[PDB]
Amino acid sequence: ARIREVQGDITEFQGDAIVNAANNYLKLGAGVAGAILRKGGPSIQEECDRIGKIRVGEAAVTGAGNLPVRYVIHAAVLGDEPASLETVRKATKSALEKAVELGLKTVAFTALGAWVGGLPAEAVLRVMLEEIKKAPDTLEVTGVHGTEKSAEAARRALLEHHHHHH
Ligand SMILES: [Cl-]
Ligand code: NA
Ligand code: NA
Repeated sequence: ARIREVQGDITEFQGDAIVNAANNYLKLGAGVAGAILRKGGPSIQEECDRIGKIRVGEAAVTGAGNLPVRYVIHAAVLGDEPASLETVRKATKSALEKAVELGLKTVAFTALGAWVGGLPAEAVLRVMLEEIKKAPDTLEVTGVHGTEKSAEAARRALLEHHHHHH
């Protein structure tokens, strides 16, 4: 695709949809995911109840409640099975396919939060980048970080990718 790394509150992201690290149970929990449920409303989590449960590595889509976005894409990285880079690579790949299917234009990823979870951050970020760059250019993606520092670190990675890809 085409990604832009920034520091912000994804619940403030104006666009079509936001993407968040999830557990295949689709049960919204800690950190920013909670902000989502907080800003969005009971609609989000309840949509998940109805949807049911999925497979780690896959993603599911719900409304965004009050959020400025139309949808919330839930990439499953842990749950019935332990999380891992391939669990991230896959989950991330599905999240994108979801948006494509929905024919979306703008989508933001929560950055490295519930995406790491014990794994090497520098690694997660990279496998996550690569997948995003494989996504259709009809997609304008934004990597939103809580902290400006990580925002640069992503920019540093994003640059390393563009370098060895001529
Ligand atoms: Cl695995
Ligand atoms: Na979380
Ligand atoms: Na909304």
